[PDB]
Amino acid sequence: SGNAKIGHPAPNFKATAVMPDGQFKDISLSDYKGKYVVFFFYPLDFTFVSPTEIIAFSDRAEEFKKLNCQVIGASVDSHFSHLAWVNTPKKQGGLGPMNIPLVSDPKRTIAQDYGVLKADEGISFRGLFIIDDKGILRQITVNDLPVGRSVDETLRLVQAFQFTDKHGEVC
Amino acid sequence: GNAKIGHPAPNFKATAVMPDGQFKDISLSDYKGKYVVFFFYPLDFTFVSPTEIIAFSDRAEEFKKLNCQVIGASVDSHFSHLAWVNTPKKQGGLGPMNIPLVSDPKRTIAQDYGVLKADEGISFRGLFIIDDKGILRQITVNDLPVGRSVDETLRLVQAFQFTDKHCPA
Ligand SMILES: *C1=C2C(=CC(=O)C(O)=C2C)[C@]2(C)CC[C@@]3(C)[C@@H]4C[C@](C)(NC(=O)N[C@@H](CC)C(=O)O)CC[C@]4(C)CC[C@]3(C)C2=C1
Repeated sequence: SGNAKIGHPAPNFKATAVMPDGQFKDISLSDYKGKYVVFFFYPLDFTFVSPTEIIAFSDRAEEFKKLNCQVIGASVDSHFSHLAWVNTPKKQGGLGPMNIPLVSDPKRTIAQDYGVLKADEGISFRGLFIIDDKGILRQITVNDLPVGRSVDETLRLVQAFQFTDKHGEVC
Repeated sequence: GNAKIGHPAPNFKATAVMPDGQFKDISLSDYKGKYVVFFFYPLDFTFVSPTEIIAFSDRAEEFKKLNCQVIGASVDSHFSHLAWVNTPKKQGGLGPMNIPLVSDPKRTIAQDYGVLKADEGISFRGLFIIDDKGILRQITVNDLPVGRSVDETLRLVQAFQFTDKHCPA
């Protein structure tokens, strides 16, 4: 199930995020019209594989910015939980300061809209979605919980979609 | 469709063109006990798909080392698949294959895996990693213009196998 379909508008959302400046902020996917978006879910805060993924995307956010691409992470934890994790230094097992926003999905409706809810557990799988600058979903990636994602592979995909966007442009 | 992470991957029985060039009816369940990479491509005689098919075929031994069977699939007929296999690579053909290519002419396999492009009766570039028990572990779906990476697929297969395992010495 879910409503994430290739070639269709990616499901919009409006949710509280912890922004890179460390403050909250209600943001919507539609805020990022005109930019590509990498939108990725992770199961929950304060775990072992997820911080390595989050820090990798945050550390390399400049490479996405050079592609006019916004990276957004998300999980079902509360926005206070996200902020606590950001405020915990990397040296102590936290995220430390972030270059990307982290969305809170406490009612699980965004995870359900993207088809990545592990219903038996109330957490999301490791879903990653590439959305173009028109808001159209271009790529779906979902990993079972034990195996993380690759920033290199994500950049390869974003670059490839932008390259092919140039043949016979819809106008 | 019915492809859900953590659930049995949808079975199928379909005619494939096999590496030896002959047609055989195969099923996903034929490969229980091994990991499976099952990937869809839109149509034969296209220009992005042959790069992927040839790469998976060329590197099939790297999947064999991981006890992993690679299977490709498209809605085109198995006769079309073999015609492309038999076309010289010099003329844009696939050349001899190390992997089977499944034919999905009824579109039911693509629908079961949730990768049918409904307005155009062909599959998106869906790729599915299925473990040795038949459970779906990974979903990858690309829009038509953008191909997949064998390196990334190998990384994922190996990582699922490692985490499946973890002597307490
Ligand atoms: C190409 C197309 C457009 C829509 C469409 O359906 C189609 O098939 C093609 C090939 C758009 C996206 C529509 C908006 C355009 C034309 C935009 C707008 C404007 C004001 N021109 C028009 O709206 N033309 C309409 C109405 C007179 C028409 O009937 O042709 C100025 C041109 C401009 C800015 C640029 C192109 C496009 C974005 C466009 C192109």
